[PDB]
Amino acid sequence: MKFILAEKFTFDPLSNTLIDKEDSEEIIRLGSNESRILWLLAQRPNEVISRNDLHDFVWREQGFEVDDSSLTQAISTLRKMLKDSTKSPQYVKTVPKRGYQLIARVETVE
DNA sequence: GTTGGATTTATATCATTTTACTAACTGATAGCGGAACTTTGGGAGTAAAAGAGTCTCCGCGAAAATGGC
Repeated sequence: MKFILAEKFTFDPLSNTLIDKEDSEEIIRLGSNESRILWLLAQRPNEVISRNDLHDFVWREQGFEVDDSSLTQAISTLRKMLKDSTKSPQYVKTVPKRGYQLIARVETVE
């Protein structure tokens, strides 16, 4: 289960690797939390997801107990690693009081 | 012993909801003023001659302060 995002990135959650079409050799390392965040965004391409849903699905599976702002820190790190401008979002959008959005094109190879 | 990622605090910027202050419409209602009309209010007048008041009541006594001589 590997994804293509916005016709530019290749995302591997089983290996938590991010690959660029511009930089195929360069594979960037994303933490578990960011990988699970993007994985749920891909599992629901462009339908609005809820902050409780993300905190649950990410940290209820591993039994971790963290505060709500940890989700905000995870999204901030994902934004800095995706080189996505928060002012003009192209990959991840913040829908206030509803959660987040994956506006980029998502394709499922296999 | 350690150290670095992450899992929280720290500070700032952005978005959403509400407040503060506009205007326009709607609908009425009261108040004031004028014109007309009906009612009220004051005044003048009456040409046989007619030419002196009541007024019932009037079942009180003892003492003192007043004129009048």
